[PDB]
Amino acid sequence: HHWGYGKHNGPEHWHKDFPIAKGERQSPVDIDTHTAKYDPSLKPLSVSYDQATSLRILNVGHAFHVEFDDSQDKAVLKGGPLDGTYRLFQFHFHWGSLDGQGSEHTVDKKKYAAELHLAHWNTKYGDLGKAAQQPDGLAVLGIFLKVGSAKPGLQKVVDVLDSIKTKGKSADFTNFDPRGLLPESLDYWTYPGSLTHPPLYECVTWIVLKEPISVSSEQVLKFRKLNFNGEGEPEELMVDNWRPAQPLKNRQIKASFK
Ligand SMILES: NS(=O)(=O)c1c(F)c(F)c(S(=O)(=O)CCO)c(NCc2ccccc2)c1F
Ligand SMILES: NS(=O)(=O)c1c(F)c(F)c(S(=O)(=O)CCO)c(NCc2ccccc2)c1F
Ligand SMILES: [Zn+2]
Repeated sequence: HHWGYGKHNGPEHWHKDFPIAKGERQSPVDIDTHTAKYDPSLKPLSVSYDQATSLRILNVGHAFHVEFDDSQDKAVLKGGPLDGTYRLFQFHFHWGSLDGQGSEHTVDKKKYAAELHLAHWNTKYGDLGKAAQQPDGLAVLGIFLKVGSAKPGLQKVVDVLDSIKTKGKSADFTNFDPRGLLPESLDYWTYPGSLTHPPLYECVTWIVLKEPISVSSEQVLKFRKLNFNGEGEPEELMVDNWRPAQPLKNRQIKASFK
């Protein structure tokens, strides 16, 4: 009776196994755009993905993960709110059963169809596992997805999903360039938060881009054909794998623009 997204194990239940669910810096949050304050001291984010080396795509049960080589300093995220160098190691998405829901963060209560998370660990902690135990160990770049025109750079992800339909399946996924998932602008909001699902560690600097990307209905529809279950178990479509917005508590959201 493991955690998930259903009635019987979803977000309202997680605090029993993971009490930090009720912590002081949980994610996601609603981004109140009128209250987020431009911070002229923030830097223009540096997203350097030219040398990224994707490895594999894995159905982890609650999502799929695209994993990268994080054994040498390749793709990194720096600048903005960050002190030091964060190494890209994985991306994944959250999405809905319907185009009108799926994002974790919201913008003035608006929900997007999906949200892309590019996860990076702070190289000063040596490993991902070490980093995850630090309040500045991770930086996650969040990008909203709206349904409209297709995103060319997403299609290779969509097309491999039939090969990893069920929990525990993996496929080779080399030579994928995550630069094809980024919007034109790097304007962002930032705040201190957490992993958005168990174990909910309070280890993340969130950087949420203002500009969504456009994906087609057919692209998101293929995400909704994935399965939460393993092969040979009853089929449960992998949809609505988002945590709702959590209390902001003692935090300020800071804007890089305007
Ligand atoms: N796909 S991913 O690269 O984000 C990932 C996970 F999703 C994940 F769940 C884990 S896990 O080991 O915490 C639990 C397995 O479901 C690791 N672990 C990587 C790691 C651990 C210690 C030191 C360095 C890396 C992990 F790397
Ligand atoms: N949605 S999120 O970006 O905050 C997030 C999680 F919420 C999260 F729980 C994980 S996880 O691997 O701990 C559980 C399975 O997804 C990762 N994956 C990246 C990561 C891996 C290890 C430690 C910290 C983050 C993760 F990226
Ligand atoms: Zn996520």
